[PDB]
Amino acid sequence: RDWSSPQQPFTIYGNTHYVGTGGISAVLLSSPQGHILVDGTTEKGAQVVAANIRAMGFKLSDVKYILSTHSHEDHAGGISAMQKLTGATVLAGAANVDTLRTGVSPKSDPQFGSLSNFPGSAKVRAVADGELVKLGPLAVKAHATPGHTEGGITWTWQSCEQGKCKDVVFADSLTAVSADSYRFSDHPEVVASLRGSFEAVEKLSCDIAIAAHPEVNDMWTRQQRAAKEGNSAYVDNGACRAIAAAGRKRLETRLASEK
Ligand SMILES: C[C@@H](O)[C@@H](C(=O)O)[C@H]1C[C@H](SCCNC=N)C(C(=O)O)=N1
Ligand code: NA
Ligand code: NA
Ligand code: NA
Ligand code: NA
Ligand code: NA
Ligand code: NA
Ligand code: NA
Ligand code: NA
Ligand code: NA
Ligand code: NA
Ligand code: NA
Ligand code: NA
Ligand code: NA
Ligand code: NA
Ligand code: NA
Ligand SMILES: [Zn+2]
Ligand SMILES: [Zn+2]
Repeated sequence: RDWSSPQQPFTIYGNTHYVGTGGISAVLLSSPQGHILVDGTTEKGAQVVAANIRAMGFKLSDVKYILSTHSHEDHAGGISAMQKLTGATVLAGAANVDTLRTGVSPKSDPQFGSLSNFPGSAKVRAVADGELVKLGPLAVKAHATPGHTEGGITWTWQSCEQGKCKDVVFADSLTAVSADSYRFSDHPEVVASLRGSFEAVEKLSCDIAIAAHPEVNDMWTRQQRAAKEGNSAYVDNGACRAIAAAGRKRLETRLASEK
């Protein structure tokens, strides 16, 4: 389950399909009027994601938007390639637009000094907190969830099967990780941003959570459960609370370690 590994795609609920790699989530939200892709995975992973979209019966040329959680190689490295293959517009939080364009994270990033660059994308545009992305019948909401990066966005929508609907959340990373030379205790904006983000995420309507790193909400255990239980195995309306709690615990452990 490396970041760039093949992974047979699968439908999670309704028109929400997992098209990511073995290690990094990417989601296609489909419609007859075109599709939205969330994240690109790695540069090498773009070829996996593209093949997976086609394996689900969809055309790349019908992907109209690519939504970015945040601008690190593991989630965004494949966006540039996907953008070329699709012609889509890339949407991101304001403070991550320049990073997506260039593929270089800035000095404000806690991991600056330790990150690998990734390919810059074309057609990158900003969205604001609370903003709706509409495409035909699709409606995806942006929630600012800064901390891991300044422009991190968590994306939400509803998917339905014969009128039975669920609230789906593609949860951005909420993790306090850094270069060796970085002290969170010296950077109050980052700490405040992380804390605000745990609070936002634990309040979301959240039947089905798909974490950027899929194991964060036990995707693979859930998929194994689903073989017998069906797609209810993906449903757990405490998942966003649990992702937020794990974020909080990581930060609190880190601040304690810094004293
Ligand atoms: C560039 C880094 O951000 C990347 C790396 O290993 O290089 C990893 C580290 C953390 S934590 C990874 C697993 N998730 C834990 N909650 C992470 C993320 O939370 O998105 N990505
Ligand atoms: Na694959
Ligand atoms: Na591009
Ligand atoms: Na476009
Ligand atoms: Na973003
Ligand atoms: Na950034
Ligand atoms: Na960044
Ligand atoms: Na651009
Ligand atoms: Na971080
Ligand atoms: Na994470
Ligand atoms: Na520091
Ligand atoms: Na520093
Ligand atoms: Na798992
Ligand atoms: Na079921
Ligand atoms: Na269930
Ligand atoms: Na369940
Ligand atoms: Zn990251
Ligand atoms: Zn990551």
